[PDB]
Amino acid sequence: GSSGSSGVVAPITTGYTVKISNYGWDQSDKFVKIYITLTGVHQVPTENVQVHFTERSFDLLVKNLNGKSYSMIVNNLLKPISVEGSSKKVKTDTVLILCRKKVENTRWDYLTQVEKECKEKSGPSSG
Repeated sequence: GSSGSSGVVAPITTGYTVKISNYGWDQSDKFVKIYITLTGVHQVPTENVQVHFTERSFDLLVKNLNGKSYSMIVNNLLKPISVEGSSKKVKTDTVLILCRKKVENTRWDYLTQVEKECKEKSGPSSG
């Protein structure tokens, strides 16, 4: 084998992505799911939507959207989640992010720990 050759110029095509600051999320004694408002995400292919689930985090990318691209990643989750079990969904002008609950019957005071920590600055940290 081993055979190929080509070279063409490529103009300014996409690249940058929007940062999803405001995003709705909810948790229930069973599983975790997030709901973001993205008009067009229900029109874009699953190829433009790249999301990866982890043990305590989850990344979600969104390219080619409403005349732009959006990105959403969460690092440090109050509680762990099941990747294999974790799944992603897309609703009308909305993106769903099903995150399996590593342990059911649990409450999430905050999507992530960061918020918590910050939120709870002067508290019973030690002990």
